[PDB]
Amino acid sequence: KWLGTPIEEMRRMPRCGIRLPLLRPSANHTVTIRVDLLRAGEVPKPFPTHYKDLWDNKHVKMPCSEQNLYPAGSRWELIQTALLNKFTRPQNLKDAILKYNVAYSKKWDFTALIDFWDKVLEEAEAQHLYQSILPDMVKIALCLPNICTQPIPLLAAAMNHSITMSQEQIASLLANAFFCTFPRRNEYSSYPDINFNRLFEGRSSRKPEKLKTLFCYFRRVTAAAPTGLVTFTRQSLEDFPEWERCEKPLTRLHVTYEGTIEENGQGMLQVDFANRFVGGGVTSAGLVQEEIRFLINPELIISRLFTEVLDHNECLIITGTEQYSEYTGYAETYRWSRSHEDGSERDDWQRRCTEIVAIDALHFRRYLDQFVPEKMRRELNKAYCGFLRPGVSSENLSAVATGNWGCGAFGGDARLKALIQILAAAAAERDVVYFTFGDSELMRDIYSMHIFLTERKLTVGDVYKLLLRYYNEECRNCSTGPDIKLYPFIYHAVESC
Ligand SMILES: Cn1c(=O)c2c(ncn2Cc2ccc(CC3C(=O)NC(=O)NC3=O)cc2)n(C)c1=O
Repeated sequence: KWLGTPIEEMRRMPRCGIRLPLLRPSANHTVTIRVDLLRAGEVPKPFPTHYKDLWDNKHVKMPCSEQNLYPAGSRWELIQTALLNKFTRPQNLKDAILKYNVAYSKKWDFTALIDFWDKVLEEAEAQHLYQSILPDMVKIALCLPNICTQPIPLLAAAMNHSITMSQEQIASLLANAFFCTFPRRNEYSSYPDINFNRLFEGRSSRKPEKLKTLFCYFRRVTAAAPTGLVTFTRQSLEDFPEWERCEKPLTRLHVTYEGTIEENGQGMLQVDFANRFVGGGVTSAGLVQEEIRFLINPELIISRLFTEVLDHNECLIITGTEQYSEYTGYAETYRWSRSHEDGSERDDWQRRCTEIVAIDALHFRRYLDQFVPEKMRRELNKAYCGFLRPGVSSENLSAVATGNWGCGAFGGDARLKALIQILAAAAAERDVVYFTFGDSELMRDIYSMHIFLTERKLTVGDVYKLLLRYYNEECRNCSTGPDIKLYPFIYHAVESC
């Protein structure tokens, strides 16, 4: 069921972790809670004590700002009046949300919300939804100015910057996104959507499963406030390796066709197969790896409030999100299963020991395009950025938990992408744990190539130069896919030398 290094020999957080420094705000680290009062098992206290507002192009525009206006009245006062009404039928909730979104009263479809409430839920489940969950969501949404008291900077392009906030603050913000209260988000063309209006549209059979997953989270965090923190870090590198000259050896590999990144990769650097707009279609139509992870760990979704579209040299690293739901299936078969009791330990900043990196692979309209050297180097550098932790010893780096990044809809070749990730992890001095989700032949193929290359002592540079040879000798002048596939080429090239 698995091959390579036993997964028990791979490094995992928290045990491999370095001692964290004292949490403190700085020019490159926004911290929205009182660090002097951070205590295990206690709800973090916001800093500052009273709400402070910034309404500009460098920060989130909060719905509770005095500058949030509507024809001139306070839009926040209007939001409060709209949402503080009894809901008893789904049209009530549609009408409430549109009271402060009048310009979208014809554009925004709520069919999936109406159908979930009227045509999917049983009567008692609907009753719990509108008598308990929705009012509790309103109340934490309207509590926003007492909870998120500090302006949140945008993580804009080329910024190296972290935001550390409480799970409770994220809950209040996500409740606002659900009720579609974020102004000017319906100057943000380079940011993902944040308001949930596209979750309410259409008749996809997966919308009830998305809604069940999110309401599971909203029921949990409004019933009992979570006590931990989450860190969002935008990382962009200015210097990338000279891959052809890299003399580093390959690291260890565990590869398996069973298990999942989230369950079996606990304490490891977990890859999110991201869209450059992070989260992809989580609050619209998509439901593959990235969207599933954003639904079962919804605190990931708030990255869309403040994370600008990723450039080629950038990633987003999120530490501390909690798993609230279990699921079955994938894509068209995804179903919400039950609530999840996250058993991850917390670090000395009270963050769950769960580290997720969003890295976006390229979309290849034509299969052979991905073997062009600039396109291979692009993917190597993206993965490297996602894996590198500058100034951390290899002993304190967990293994990378990943799989067929960019394959499927984006057209990536699984065997090439496996090799690219292996090279990037080697250069970042991390081991690899690779999940092939049922593809046992791919498991065997990746293991066999990895052991071949390691037993022959080939460096990262040795391998990269073979990839260039493959392009130049089998791809560049190809007429049709090439006659010879990548791994057969590599075997023949190395063995004949
Ligand atoms: C990353 N990862 C997986 O690869 C995975 C998985 N469970 C099964 N698989 C394998 C797999 C791969 C491709 C498709 C096709 C496809 C579709 O049929 N319909 C769409 O809409 N999109 C699509 O890509 C389905 C299934 N889990 C939990 C996971 O995390």
